[PDB]
Amino acid sequence: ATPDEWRSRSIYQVLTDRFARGDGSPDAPCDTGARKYCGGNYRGLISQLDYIQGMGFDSVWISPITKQFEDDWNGAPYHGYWQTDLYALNEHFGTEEDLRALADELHARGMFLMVDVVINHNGWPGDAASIDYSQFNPFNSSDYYHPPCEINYDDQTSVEQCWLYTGANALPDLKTEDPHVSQVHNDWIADLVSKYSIDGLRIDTTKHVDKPAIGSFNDAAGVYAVGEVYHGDPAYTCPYQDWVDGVLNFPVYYPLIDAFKSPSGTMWSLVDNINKVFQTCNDPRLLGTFSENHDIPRFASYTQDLALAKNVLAFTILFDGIPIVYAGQEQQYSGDSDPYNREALWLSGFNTDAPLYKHIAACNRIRSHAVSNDDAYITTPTDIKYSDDHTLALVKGAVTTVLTNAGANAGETTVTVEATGYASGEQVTDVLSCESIAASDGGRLSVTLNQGLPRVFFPTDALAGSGLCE
Ligand SMILES: *[C@@H]1O[C@H](CO)[C@@H](O)[C@H](O)[C@H]1NC(C)=O
Ligand SMILES: OC[C@H]1O[C@H](O)[C@H](O)[C@@H](O)[C@@H]1O
Ligand SMILES: [Ca+2]
Repeated sequence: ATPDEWRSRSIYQVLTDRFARGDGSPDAPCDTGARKYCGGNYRGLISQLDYIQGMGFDSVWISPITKQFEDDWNGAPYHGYWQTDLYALNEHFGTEEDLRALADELHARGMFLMVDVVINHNGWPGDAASIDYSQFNPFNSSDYYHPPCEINYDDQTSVEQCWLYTGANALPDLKTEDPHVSQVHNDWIADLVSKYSIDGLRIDTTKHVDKPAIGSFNDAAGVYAVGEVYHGDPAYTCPYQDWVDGVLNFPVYYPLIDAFKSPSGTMWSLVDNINKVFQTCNDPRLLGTFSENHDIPRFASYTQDLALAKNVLAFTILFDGIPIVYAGQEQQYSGDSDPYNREALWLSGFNTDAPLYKHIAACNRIRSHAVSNDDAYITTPTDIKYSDDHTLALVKGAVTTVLTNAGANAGETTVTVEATGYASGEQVTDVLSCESIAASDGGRLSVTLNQGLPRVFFPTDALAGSGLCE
């Protein structure tokens, strides 16, 4: 699927091993500290797609699928980022039949499959010096790899040419810029995308790969790719969108978490980074918006406050870009680091009564109803119509999203949002509370916030067929 087809999508990210098991158990243990395979698989994922669709997600980004190393003495490669063979599958997740059945079933539901891919490196269960290169496939010689060194983070060519790690487990760094390696990577992905009907990619460790290699890889794939560019500065991350269709929105992530992790936070750095991303990135609406992933602390590890989590999720889903929710976020999983942030989802019992499950469902539903209602909604830029220390109002076509970090104990506050684009007198509904008000002079909206809850407005007349608020 093209970048254009990906615009209205929203993504539920899973660690395959940690989402759902084929045998349907919601009680197989997953001691996150053990770093073993817990047993999640493709047939498990297929079995719980109603859970995923129930939240309004229409795409799934799964762990890398390639064969890993076998020796688990220093941890099992349950996360898929330690590959040895591009041409074979990790059979812990399933056979090619299982994976083909995943793609088929996603597609029967009108969903998209996004695959995580690593071209930066293979994995080895031992240090750099111990690596037997002949064991890798297809890059079965030291000739295809940069010499081992640790990265000097003040040097971009070191970021690209040194290794992510040289101790056990080592991450031998491929010569992605070598013509033969690039050729093989490109033929590989062109083939893999056809073979398994992949709709999009998520490219691991994109900043550690030279940009031209990224470009020809994305071209060869022939589908939308979002690059994981792990950097908070729009001046660094945004120029990557000249080479990949999208990047994950790390520049917005950092001030977002700073804003909403505590009522002590302020909106100003979020506003500033949003502006900067809009000034720097070719297309902010092809970026992946997230507030969690497997590398960073869970949101609920910063704060237990439900209203704060509702505000970050509202932003995550309703802001410009393609929303991404990390499996567990909706159950308020709280692991503060790797491996604790890879909790098994099945252990929550796939609880559709969780408040953040229902919250995500409503946010996704109004976003998708907005896409349905107006062809131009998805490509219309979000404007910041109001900001102060503790409040942000985002207007994207006819959707007005009003957020606050005042938290659950806030009491009551009133904010007046000027120039929303609603007509004076136009009745709008906050689809989260099903409470209804009207716009006033010049599109002015008088918004009262209570107990730190976000509000999401949509014109009341246009709400029919939504499933929202009767
Ligand atoms: C890698 O594979 C090729 C093709 O079989 C073979 O000729 C070559 O000897 C291998 N290289 C090493 C270092 O084993
Ligand atoms: O897992 C942590 C890693 O996330 C990524 O894949 C980043 O690109 C890399 O810089 C970082 O080490
Ligand atoms: Ca590299």
